[PDB]
Amino acid sequence: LHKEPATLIKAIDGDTVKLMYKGQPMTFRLLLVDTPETKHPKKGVEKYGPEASAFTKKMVENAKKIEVEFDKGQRTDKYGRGLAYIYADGKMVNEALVRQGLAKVAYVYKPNNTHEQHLRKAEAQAKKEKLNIWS
Repeated sequence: LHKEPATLIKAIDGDTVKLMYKGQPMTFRLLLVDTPETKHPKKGVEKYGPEASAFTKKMVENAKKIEVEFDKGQRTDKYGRGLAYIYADGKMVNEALVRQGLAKVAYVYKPNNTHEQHLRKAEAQAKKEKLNIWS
């Protein structure tokens, strides 16, 4: 896998950011993580949703460089969203959220699981430290 550059357009929720990618606006869903959301009606705004949302937003808005990294599998979901690992100045946002107890590793669909291990190790640590979602 390789990282490609992108530009922030708007952060939309903990798990979704709109980016300019190869000159087109595109919504990206963050691969392998489930965050409490401020959207959807089966929850609406959930517990730690505003927090997970603020974290994603601050982390991409304050970055110098955003890069996206597609996995080996399909690169869009059924809603037209890009499926990817997103990096703010070198740090993977999906991992940051999980390490902070602000997301859980989602159900995994092979073969889009290259960083699964990496993320699961972060989640175990956030559980052990009892942060946020695990507190």
